Amino acid sequence: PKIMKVTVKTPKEKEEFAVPENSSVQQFKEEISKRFKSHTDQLVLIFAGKILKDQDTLSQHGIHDGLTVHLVIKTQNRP
Repeated sequence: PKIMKVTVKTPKEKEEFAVPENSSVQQFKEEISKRFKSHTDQLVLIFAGKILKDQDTLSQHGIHDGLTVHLVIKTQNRP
């Protein structure tokens, strides 16, 4: 079993994290925040046309290995 590689497309760049498809949005955006040097509150994930909240899990939206989430970062001071 390989670990699930989730690509995150941001205004800044494009990254890819490794999660055991158990990491929901509340766990996943923490991995984003430390890497992009952003606050988790400044991170809003979007997929299927709707915003992924902490009640949302990436895996439930069909975001598995090779899929990409659309992130919008609102730090301003991290361009």
